[PDB]
Amino acid sequence: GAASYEKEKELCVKYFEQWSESDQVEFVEHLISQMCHYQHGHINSYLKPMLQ
Amino acid sequence: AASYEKEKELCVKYFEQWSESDQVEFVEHLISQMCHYQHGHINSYLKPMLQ
Repeated sequence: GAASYEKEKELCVKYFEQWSESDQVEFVEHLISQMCHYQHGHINSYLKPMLQ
Repeated sequence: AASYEKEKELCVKYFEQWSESDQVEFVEHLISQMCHYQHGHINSYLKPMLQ
């Protein structure tokens, strides 16, 4: 249901917003573990400016 | 969990069917909503995984 992806994404964001700071972290790291090298590159390049 | 574990599992399932670029846009969104401290954990997890 690819026309439903925006709505899926909004629900997941909603669920995520109700979790504790550490479940949130555990979740993002799990997602990261399932992604490929190129995905890892574009999140790193997004995270890096934001650490300062 | 268990509420988090029920919901995390649903989220993971939705995620696995998104395109590689919707996956990235999504994670990037999650991160934009996080602590400087959460960011430090993510960075620490991600940096060894690069090389």
